[PDB]
Amino acid sequence: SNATFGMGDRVRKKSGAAWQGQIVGWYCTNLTPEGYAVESEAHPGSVQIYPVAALERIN
Amino acid sequence: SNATFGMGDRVRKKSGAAWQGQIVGWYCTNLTPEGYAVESEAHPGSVQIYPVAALERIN
Amino acid sequence: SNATFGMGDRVRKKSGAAWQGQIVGWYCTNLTPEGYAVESEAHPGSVQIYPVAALERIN
Amino acid sequence: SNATFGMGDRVRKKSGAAWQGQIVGWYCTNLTPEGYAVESEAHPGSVQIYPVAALERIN
Repeated sequence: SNATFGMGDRVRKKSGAAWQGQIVGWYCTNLTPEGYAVESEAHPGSVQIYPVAALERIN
Repeated sequence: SNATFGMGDRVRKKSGAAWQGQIVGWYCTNLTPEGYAVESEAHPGSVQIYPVAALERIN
Repeated sequence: SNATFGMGDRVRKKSGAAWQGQIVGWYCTNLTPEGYAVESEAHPGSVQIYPVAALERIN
Repeated sequence: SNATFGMGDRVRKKSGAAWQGQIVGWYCTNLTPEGYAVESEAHPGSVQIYPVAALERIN
């Protein structure tokens, strides 16, 4: 839809705790109306979820 | 698609650590080809992710 | 030590995503020099970790 | 005590989702009577918690 990222985009956390890897899903709550699941590129199979504002796309 | 759950289904963990609330998203990795994000009904705003085999739908 | 909480204290998240239950552990990193593990009182066996500034003790 | 790992040990997940880095804390619940917090060596500041049986020490 108006989604910021798509499946397979490479993203990282902008600040604080680090995370980097591919978009592998999405979620939506009232607190986080646009959220993404990101599989680490360093730790295959490990997925963490974050609000869109915490993430930025990289090449 | 062939998805087991849809947005808004009420689910719980079958076993081990407990979790219960609404489906709020999805994710797919090689290790977890069908996964869901679940917002707790007890702890609004807190979301955890699980493979489909760990979850069951409730009324 | 100078720890803010002890094992068994009942705590909750102050803001944002909710969580409530007993202190069940601790952790320390450069980003989070004083952190706690909290077992949900609603979802037995489910544990989440947070920095001390995110938590407050309740009766 | 009878703890398997100490602060600063380098550990990894044995199987499934990967994780690797230093022990930075501990937790204890009925479901997980001996658990550890592990800071990723790849993603500084990101910590995940696991039961002792899921982890093994490495050099």
